[PDB]
Amino acid sequence: MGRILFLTTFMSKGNKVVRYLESLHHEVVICQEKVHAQSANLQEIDWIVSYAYGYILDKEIVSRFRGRIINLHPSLLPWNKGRDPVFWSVWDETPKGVTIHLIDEHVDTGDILVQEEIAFADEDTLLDCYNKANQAIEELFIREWENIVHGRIAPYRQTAGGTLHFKADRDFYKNLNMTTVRELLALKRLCAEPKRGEKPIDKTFHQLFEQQVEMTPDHVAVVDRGQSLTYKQLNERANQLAHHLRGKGVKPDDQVAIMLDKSLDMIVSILAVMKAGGAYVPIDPDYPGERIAYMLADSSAAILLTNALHEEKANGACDIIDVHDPDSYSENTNNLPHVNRPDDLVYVMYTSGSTGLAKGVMIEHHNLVNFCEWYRPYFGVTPADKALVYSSFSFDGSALDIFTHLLAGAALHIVPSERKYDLDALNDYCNQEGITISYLPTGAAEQFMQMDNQSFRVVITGGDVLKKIERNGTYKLYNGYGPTECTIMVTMFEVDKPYANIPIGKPIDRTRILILDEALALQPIGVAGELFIVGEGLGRGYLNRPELTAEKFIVHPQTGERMYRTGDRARFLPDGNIEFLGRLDNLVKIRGYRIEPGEIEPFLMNHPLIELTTVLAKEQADGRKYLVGYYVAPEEIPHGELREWLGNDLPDYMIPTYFVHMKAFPLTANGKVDRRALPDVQA
Repeated sequence: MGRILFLTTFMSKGNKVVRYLESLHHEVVICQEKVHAQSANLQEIDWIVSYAYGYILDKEIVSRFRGRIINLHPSLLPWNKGRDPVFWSVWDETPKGVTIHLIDEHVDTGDILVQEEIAFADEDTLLDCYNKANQAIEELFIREWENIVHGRIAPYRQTAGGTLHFKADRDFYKNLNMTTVRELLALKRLCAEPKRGEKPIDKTFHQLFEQQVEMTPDHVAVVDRGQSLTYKQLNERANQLAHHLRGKGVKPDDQVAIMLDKSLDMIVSILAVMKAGGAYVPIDPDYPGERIAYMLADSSAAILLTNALHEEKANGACDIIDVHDPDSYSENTNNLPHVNRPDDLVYVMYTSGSTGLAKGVMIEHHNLVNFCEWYRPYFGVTPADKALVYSSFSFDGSALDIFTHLLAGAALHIVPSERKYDLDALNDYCNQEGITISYLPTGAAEQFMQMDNQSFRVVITGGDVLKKIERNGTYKLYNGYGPTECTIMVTMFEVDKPYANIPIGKPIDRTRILILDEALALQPIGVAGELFIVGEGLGRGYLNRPELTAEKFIVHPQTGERMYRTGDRARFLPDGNIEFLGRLDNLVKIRGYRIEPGEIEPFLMNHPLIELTTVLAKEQADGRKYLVGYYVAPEEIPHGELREWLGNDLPDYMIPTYFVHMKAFPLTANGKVDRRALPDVQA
């Protein structure tokens, strides 16, 4: 009857459409590559049918077959024009359907011939939807085809609007072809940028602090031994010092080093630096002078705020201002004119430096403000609260102690490093003064659970792997996670019940967390990946290490968002909470499978009688490694039972081949388990 040209690049040559036309005595030419107007294949062509065609036809060809070029697009046009239509139908939650239409000069904008709605089940995979839409449009083509040939159908224009997507738009969602419609949308909720956005931050910390002083000026803000300062007193004195600092040339983003012990002068010093305009650089005086001289060198601090006692530890490195010299304080008690922006620096804190050299982490005001603004309502902090200034001067945990509670109008209690280690005398101090909320490093926290405490209402911990929950006190227990690079913490979890692996919770305000794979593509919920952080938590980066900064604070290839590569390994749970799964460079090759040893420790320890476990990886010198299971228990446990115990919750390739019983572990000075001090096993 007529010779038809079938254009497609994805579909098989033996699609139902191809055979139905052959059944009607039509010659079907198949062509899966771009074609030009010169090609003689055009001659003796009565109809051009395209179906999943991956090229465009020259405008010279569309003008010669006007009214004779037909295309099958498994979408309910104008929705989901372009590439990967079925997918974007599910992701963007558009109307579902399939359309047979005329081609035109643009992408799937031509007039419609026949249109039919389709439905996708919440349990269908995306592959299922792809195949059902193909199955539906094919059958629709067959039904109305004769109505196409004789052209009796009246073409109608597309509804206004619709969406469009391009070829590469799907690169980010590549790992989801086999995921479910329900599971997919769930991933969209947890990771997609919210359409409705929380207002950005337009305030510096000292702005908000100065507001709090006007509201509760005579409230005690900080207590050290018997001495105390009110919000007004603290504000006026910090103002006096801040004037002297700006007169000495302090300008925004300038660094000012502070070297003091926990005291009132420390709090005055911190606020004075902010108010002047700059960011403060805490230097614990009990550091090796080697580190002190390095922190002072890497930091551009021309000024040093410090004590007569600790003055010399600088070795005349920088200009010194004595917080005990009455001439370092100005006559002016008024707040200074604000010169800062929220993206100016507020503080610079240095990393451990155990692996590599110590990096100076730059944190901006808006980072700190966002956390303190999330902290106040989340934990219901009120002026009636009292918090410990416990963590060290130069750890972001101190930023929590001081700043969160100051903007809530609460009362800070200085902890002398003298009373810091004797947690028993510390508990006595807490119950006496009525301490209600505070952050304690893990272990320091786990120890405090042994003490009978009645004062606390909330204790917050994190930074290490929490493993003990039972506690004497009547207070809620919270566990959170986050690198210093992203301002204190970016997630929090309320420890309601015991867990083999205690989750790290859900993100805080203006923060999103993405579990991505090695290609930086999305992982379905429940699938482990690298934890990426997004939003207002991300600091500026490392000081004087720009290349290194751009390695960790990336511009995502597909998304374009700024994100922090944590190097950590985690996954989302069904209820939305996040679960930490160890570091990423701790991975090793085990029978052709990438595995994190230590991901097994929770399951072992979950067994009733086992109390402490650490699984390691040892090489046989044959380029092959094997897993060894170390566990403390009353007595030996048969290899057949443990292999079966883990088998319930773990694959077979993860189950360790060797198990080692020991009545105890060589705990290091820290109190944790020394991984290397354990015995080795050959095989």
